Amino acid sequence: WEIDPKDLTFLKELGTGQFGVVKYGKWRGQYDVAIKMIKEGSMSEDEFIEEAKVMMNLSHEKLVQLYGVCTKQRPIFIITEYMANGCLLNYLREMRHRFQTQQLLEMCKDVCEAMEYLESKQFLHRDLAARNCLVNDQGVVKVSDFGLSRYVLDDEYTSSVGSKFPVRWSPPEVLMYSKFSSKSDIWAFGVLMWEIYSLGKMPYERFTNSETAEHIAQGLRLYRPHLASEKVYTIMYSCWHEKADERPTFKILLSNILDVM
Ligand SMILES: Cc1c(NC(=O)c2ccc(C(C)(C)C)cc2)cccc1-c1nc(N)nc(Nc2ccc(C(=O)N3CCOCC3)cc2)n1
Repeated sequence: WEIDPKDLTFLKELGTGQFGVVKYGKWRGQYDVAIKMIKEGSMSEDEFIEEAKVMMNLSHEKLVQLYGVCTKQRPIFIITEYMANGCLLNYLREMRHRFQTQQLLEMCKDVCEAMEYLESKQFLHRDLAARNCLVNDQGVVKVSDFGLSRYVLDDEYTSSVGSKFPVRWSPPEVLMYSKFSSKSDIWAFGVLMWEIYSLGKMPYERFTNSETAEHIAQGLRLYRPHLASEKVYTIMYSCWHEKADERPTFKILLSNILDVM
Protein backbone atom coordinates (compact mmCIF):
# COMPACT_ATOMS: atom_id res chain seq x y z
CA TRP A 1 0.00 0.00 0.00
CA GLU A 2 2.41 2.69 1.37
CA ILE A 3 4.70 5.09 -0.54
CA ASP A 4 7.82 7.02 0.43
CA PRO A 5 7.49 10.88 0.07
CA LYS A 6 11.25 11.03 -0.64
CA ASP A 7 10.42 9.31 -3.97
CA LEU A 8 7.99 12.11 -4.85
CA THR A 9 8.99 15.16 -6.78
CA PHE A 10 6.54 18.04 -7.33
CA LEU A 11 7.01 19.91 -10.59
CA LYS A 12 3.74 21.37 -11.97
CA GLU A 13 0.39 22.24 -10.27
CA LEU A 14 -2.80 20.44 -11.47
CA GLY A 15 -5.51 22.54 -9.85
CA THR A 16 -8.00 21.47 -7.19
CA GLY A 17 -10.48 18.64 -6.64
CA GLN A 18 -12.98 17.92 -3.87
CA PHE A 19 -10.14 16.85 -1.53
CA GLY A 20 -8.15 20.01 -2.25
CA VAL A 21 -4.81 20.70 -3.99
CA VAL A 22 -3.59 18.16 -6.61
CA LYS A 23 -0.09 18.24 -8.25
CA TYR A 24 2.03 16.62 -10.94
CA GLY A 25 5.48 15.10 -10.61
CA LYS A 26 7.79 12.13 -10.38
CA TRP A 27 7.52 8.81 -8.45
CA ARG A 28 10.73 6.92 -7.65
CA GLY A 29 12.52 9.64 -9.73
CA GLN A 30 11.22 8.64 -13.16
CA TYR A 31 7.41 7.74 -13.45
CA ASP A 32 4.62 10.35 -14.06
CA VAL A 33 2.20 10.99 -11.21
CA ALA A 34 -0.88 12.80 -10.11
CA ILE A 35 -0.63 13.66 -6.35
CA LYS A 36 -3.73 14.64 -4.29
CA MET A 37 -2.94 16.53 -1.10
CA ILE A 38 -6.01 15.74 0.99
CA LYS A 39 -7.02 19.09 2.63
CA GLU A 40 -7.82 18.89 6.35
CA GLY A 41 -11.41 18.06 7.39
CA SER A 42 -12.35 17.10 3.83
CA MET A 43 -11.95 13.31 4.07
CA SER A 44 -13.28 10.74 6.44
CA GLU A 45 -9.51 9.98 6.84
CA ASP A 46 -9.50 6.90 9.09
CA GLU A 47 -12.11 4.93 7.05
CA PHE A 48 -10.15 5.69 3.85
CA ILE A 49 -6.73 4.40 5.00
CA GLU A 50 -8.30 1.24 6.36
CA GLU A 51 -10.35 0.42 3.19
CA ALA A 52 -7.79 1.74 0.61
CA LYS A 53 -6.21 -1.73 0.42
CA VAL A 54 -9.18 -2.76 -1.75
CA MET A 55 -8.76 0.27 -4.09
CA MET A 56 -5.01 -0.30 -4.62
CA ASN A 57 -5.88 -3.84 -5.80
CA LEU A 58 -8.29 -2.65 -8.54
CA SER A 59 -6.46 -2.90 -11.91
CA HIS A 60 -7.76 -2.47 -15.44
CA GLU A 61 -6.17 -0.55 -18.29
CA LYS A 62 -9.34 1.65 -18.37
CA LEU A 63 -9.27 2.84 -14.67
CA VAL A 64 -6.85 5.62 -13.64
CA GLN A 65 -4.47 3.48 -11.56
CA LEU A 66 -4.03 4.05 -7.83
CA TYR A 67 -0.26 3.69 -7.43
CA GLY A 68 -0.54 4.25 -3.63
CA VAL A 69 -0.75 6.38 -0.53
CA CYS A 70 1.29 8.47 1.92
CA THR A 71 -0.49 8.24 5.33
CA LYS A 72 2.50 8.79 7.66
CA GLN A 73 1.99 12.60 7.37
CA ARG A 74 -0.59 15.45 7.13
CA PRO A 75 -1.66 16.51 4.66
CA ILE A 76 -2.17 12.89 3.49
CA PHE A 77 -1.20 12.26 -0.25
CA ILE A 78 -2.97 10.06 -2.85
CA ILE A 79 -0.75 8.82 -5.78
CA THR A 80 -2.39 8.12 -9.16
CA GLU A 81 -1.63 7.61 -12.88
CA TYR A 82 -1.17 11.04 -14.59
CA MET A 83 -3.68 11.48 -17.38
CA ALA A 84 -2.38 14.07 -19.79
CA ASN A 85 -5.49 15.80 -21.23
CA GLY A 86 -7.14 16.38 -17.88
CA CYS A 87 -10.88 16.19 -17.43
CA LEU A 88 -12.98 14.47 -20.13
CA LEU A 89 -15.60 17.13 -19.63
CA ASN A 90 -13.09 19.71 -20.71
CA TYR A 91 -11.71 17.64 -23.64
CA LEU A 92 -15.30 17.62 -24.90
CA ARG A 93 -15.61 21.43 -24.82
CA GLU A 94 -12.19 22.63 -26.12
CA MET A 95 -14.00 24.61 -28.80
CA ARG A 96 -11.04 23.96 -31.17
CA HIS A 97 -11.29 20.10 -31.22
CA ARG A 98 -13.99 18.50 -33.47
CA PHE A 99 -15.03 14.85 -33.02
CA GLN A 100 -16.77 12.10 -34.97
CA THR A 101 -19.67 9.89 -33.92
CA GLN A 102 -17.25 6.92 -33.75
CA GLN A 103 -14.71 8.79 -31.48
CA LEU A 104 -17.61 9.44 -29.08
CA LEU A 105 -18.89 5.83 -29.01
CA GLU A 106 -15.24 4.98 -28.40
CA MET A 107 -15.13 7.08 -25.24
CA CYS A 108 -18.37 5.30 -24.15
CA LYS A 109 -16.57 2.06 -24.97
CA ASP A 110 -13.62 3.00 -22.76
CA VAL A 111 -15.94 3.93 -19.83
CA CYS A 112 -18.12 0.89 -20.23
CA GLU A 113 -15.04 -1.38 -20.09
CA ALA A 114 -13.91 -0.11 -16.70
CA MET A 115 -17.40 -0.27 -15.14
CA GLU A 116 -17.82 -3.80 -16.35
CA TYR A 117 -14.69 -4.58 -14.29
CA LEU A 118 -16.00 -2.88 -11.11
CA GLU A 119 -19.40 -4.63 -11.68
CA SER A 120 -17.57 -8.06 -11.46
CA LYS A 121 -15.38 -6.91 -8.57
CA GLN A 122 -18.71 -5.70 -7.01
CA PHE A 123 -17.31 -2.27 -6.35
CA LEU A 124 -19.09 1.06 -6.86
CA HIS A 125 -17.96 4.32 -8.42
CA ARG A 126 -20.85 6.51 -7.04
CA ASP A 127 -19.80 9.71 -8.86
CA LEU A 128 -19.43 8.59 -12.45
CA ALA A 129 -19.55 11.65 -14.75
CA ALA A 130 -17.53 13.36 -17.49
CA ARG A 131 -15.86 15.51 -14.77
CA ASN A 132 -14.51 12.29 -13.14
CA CYS A 133 -13.20 10.68 -16.27
CA LEU A 134 -9.84 11.65 -17.69
CA VAL A 135 -7.92 11.32 -20.97
CA ASN A 136 -4.36 10.02 -21.74
CA ASP A 137 -1.94 10.97 -24.56
CA GLN A 138 -3.47 8.50 -27.06
CA GLY A 139 -6.96 10.07 -26.29
CA VAL A 140 -8.19 7.12 -24.22
CA VAL A 141 -10.85 7.83 -21.61
CA LYS A 142 -10.25 6.16 -18.25
CA VAL A 143 -12.47 6.18 -15.20
CA SER A 144 -11.20 8.28 -12.32
CA ASP A 145 -11.97 8.38 -8.51
CA PHE A 146 -14.12 5.34 -8.11
CA GLY A 147 -15.43 4.67 -4.64
CA LEU A 148 -13.80 7.82 -3.41
CA SER A 149 -17.18 9.58 -2.85
CA ARG A 150 -17.68 7.49 0.33
CA TYR A 151 -15.02 9.48 2.10
CA VAL A 152 -15.91 13.14 1.48
CA LEU A 153 -16.81 15.35 4.46
CA ASP A 154 -18.88 18.26 3.20
CA ASP A 155 -22.64 18.10 3.70
CA GLU A 156 -23.10 19.90 0.36
CA TYR A 157 -21.55 16.85 -1.25
CA THR A 158 -22.79 14.04 1.14
CA SER A 159 -26.41 15.10 1.68
CA SER A 160 -28.78 14.37 -1.23
CA VAL A 161 -30.18 17.95 -1.32
CA GLY A 162 -26.79 19.56 -0.99
CA SER A 163 -25.56 22.10 -3.53
CA LYS A 164 -22.48 20.04 -4.48
CA PHE A 165 -24.18 16.65 -4.85
CA PRO A 166 -24.46 14.67 -8.15
CA VAL A 167 -28.25 15.25 -8.55
CA ARG A 168 -28.22 15.36 -12.36
CA TRP A 169 -26.46 11.95 -12.47
CA SER A 170 -28.45 10.06 -9.82
CA PRO A 171 -31.48 7.83 -10.23
CA PRO A 172 -34.61 8.36 -8.08
CA GLU A 173 -33.82 5.47 -5.69
CA VAL A 174 -30.79 7.57 -4.85
CA LEU A 175 -32.40 11.07 -4.91
CA MET A 176 -35.13 9.91 -2.48
CA TYR A 177 -33.58 7.08 -0.45
CA SER A 178 -29.78 7.23 -0.95
CA LYS A 179 -29.83 3.67 -2.35
CA PHE A 180 -26.67 3.01 -4.30
CA SER A 181 -26.21 -0.18 -6.30
CA SER A 182 -24.60 -1.35 -9.53
CA LYS A 183 -27.79 0.03 -11.02
CA SER A 184 -27.37 3.54 -9.57
CA ASP A 185 -23.99 3.34 -11.31
CA ILE A 186 -25.62 2.34 -14.70
CA TRP A 187 -27.95 5.37 -14.38
CA ALA A 188 -24.96 7.63 -14.20
CA PHE A 189 -23.42 5.72 -17.12
CA GLY A 190 -26.23 6.61 -19.56
CA VAL A 191 -26.18 10.19 -18.27
CA LEU A 192 -22.49 10.15 -19.13
CA MET A 193 -23.17 8.93 -22.71
CA TRP A 194 -25.46 11.94 -23.04
CA GLU A 195 -22.60 14.02 -21.72
CA ILE A 196 -20.24 12.65 -24.41
CA TYR A 197 -22.63 13.20 -27.27
CA SER A 198 -23.74 16.73 -26.20
CA LEU A 199 -20.08 17.80 -26.19
CA GLY A 200 -20.13 18.55 -22.45
CA LYS A 201 -23.52 20.26 -22.00
CA MET A 202 -25.16 20.54 -18.47
CA PRO A 203 -27.87 17.78 -18.59
CA TYR A 204 -31.35 19.26 -17.97
CA GLU A 205 -29.49 22.68 -18.38
CA ARG A 206 -32.92 24.30 -18.02
CA PHE A 207 -33.67 23.35 -14.34
CA THR A 208 -31.92 23.74 -10.95
CA ASN A 209 -30.63 20.68 -9.05
CA SER A 210 -33.88 20.72 -6.96
CA GLU A 211 -36.16 21.23 -10.00
CA THR A 212 -34.40 18.23 -11.59
CA ALA A 213 -35.09 15.79 -8.72
CA GLU A 214 -38.68 16.83 -9.02
CA HIS A 215 -38.90 16.16 -12.78
CA ILE A 216 -37.00 12.85 -12.67
CA ALA A 217 -39.72 11.70 -10.29
CA GLN A 218 -42.27 12.68 -12.92
CA GLY A 219 -40.54 10.59 -15.56
CA LEU A 220 -38.40 13.18 -17.33
CA ARG A 221 -35.74 11.64 -19.51
CA LEU A 222 -32.90 13.43 -21.30
CA TYR A 223 -33.62 13.74 -25.11
CA ARG A 224 -31.40 12.30 -27.90
CA PRO A 225 -28.35 14.57 -28.29
CA HIS A 226 -27.94 15.78 -31.85
CA LEU A 227 -24.87 13.53 -32.55
CA ALA A 228 -26.47 10.27 -31.43
CA SER A 229 -28.29 7.76 -33.62
CA GLU A 230 -31.52 6.23 -32.39
CA LYS A 231 -29.25 3.11 -32.04
CA VAL A 232 -26.86 4.72 -29.47
CA TYR A 233 -29.86 6.41 -27.78
CA THR A 234 -31.80 3.15 -27.27
CA ILE A 235 -28.63 2.30 -25.24
CA MET A 236 -28.47 5.32 -23.00
CA TYR A 237 -32.22 5.39 -22.40
CA SER A 238 -32.09 1.75 -21.16
CA CYS A 239 -29.87 3.15 -18.36
CA TRP A 240 -32.82 5.17 -17.12
CA HIS A 241 -35.67 2.81 -16.36
CA GLU A 242 -37.67 3.63 -13.19
CA LYS A 243 -37.27 0.21 -11.57
CA ALA A 244 -33.56 -0.48 -11.10
CA ASP A 245 -34.09 -4.30 -11.75
CA GLU A 246 -34.94 -3.42 -15.34
CA ARG A 247 -31.81 -1.32 -15.98
CA PRO A 248 -29.22 -3.38 -17.91
CA THR A 249 -25.80 -4.60 -16.60
CA PHE A 250 -22.47 -3.15 -17.68
CA LYS A 251 -21.86 -6.61 -19.43
CA ILE A 252 -25.02 -6.04 -21.53
CA LEU A 253 -24.09 -2.40 -22.19
CA LEU A 254 -20.64 -3.53 -23.45
CA SER A 255 -22.22 -6.12 -25.80
CA ASN A 256 -24.55 -3.38 -27.09
CA ILE A 257 -21.79 -0.86 -27.79
CA LEU A 258 -20.12 -3.57 -30.03
CA ASP A 259 -23.52 -4.41 -31.65
CA VAL A 260 -23.44 -0.78 -32.82
CA MET A 261 -19.73 -0.41 -33.81
C1 LIG B 1 -8.46 13.78 -10.64
C2 LIG B 1 -8.07 15.24 -10.53
C3 LIG B 1 -8.85 16.15 -9.65
N1 LIG B 1 -9.94 15.63 -8.94
C4 LIG B 1 -10.01 15.45 -7.68
O1 LIG B 1 -9.06 15.71 -6.92
C5 LIG B 1 -11.33 14.81 -7.22
C6 LIG B 1 -11.37 13.98 -6.10
C7 LIG B 1 -12.54 13.33 -5.65
C8 LIG B 1 -13.74 13.46 -6.34
C9 LIG B 1 -14.99 12.75 -5.85
C10 LIG B 1 -15.74 12.00 -6.94
C11 LIG B 1 -14.72 11.68 -4.81
C12 LIG B 1 -15.87 13.81 -5.22
C13 LIG B 1 -13.71 14.28 -7.48
C14 LIG B 1 -12.53 14.93 -7.92
C15 LIG B 1 -8.51 17.50 -9.58
C16 LIG B 1 -7.43 18.02 -10.30
C17 LIG B 1 -6.64 17.22 -11.13
C18 LIG B 1 -6.90 15.86 -11.28
C19 LIG B 1 -6.05 15.06 -12.21
N2 LIG B 1 -5.82 13.74 -11.99
C20 LIG B 1 -5.08 13.04 -12.88
N3 LIG B 1 -4.87 11.72 -12.61
N4 LIG B 1 -4.57 13.65 -14.00
C21 LIG B 1 -4.78 14.99 -14.24
N5 LIG B 1 -4.26 15.58 -15.37
C22 LIG B 1 -4.26 16.89 -15.78
C23 LIG B 1 -4.86 17.93 -15.04
C24 LIG B 1 -4.83 19.27 -15.48
C25 LIG B 1 -4.20 19.62 -16.68
C26 LIG B 1 -4.23 21.08 -17.14
O2 LIG B 1 -3.92 21.99 -16.37
N6 LIG B 1 -4.69 21.33 -18.38
C27 LIG B 1 -3.83 21.87 -19.46
C28 LIG B 1 -4.33 21.39 -20.84
O3 LIG B 1 -4.98 20.11 -20.78
C29 LIG B 1 -6.13 20.06 -19.91
C30 LIG B 1 -6.10 21.07 -18.75
C31 LIG B 1 -3.61 18.59 -17.44
C32 LIG B 1 -3.64 17.24 -16.99
N7 LIG B 1 -5.53 15.68 -13.33
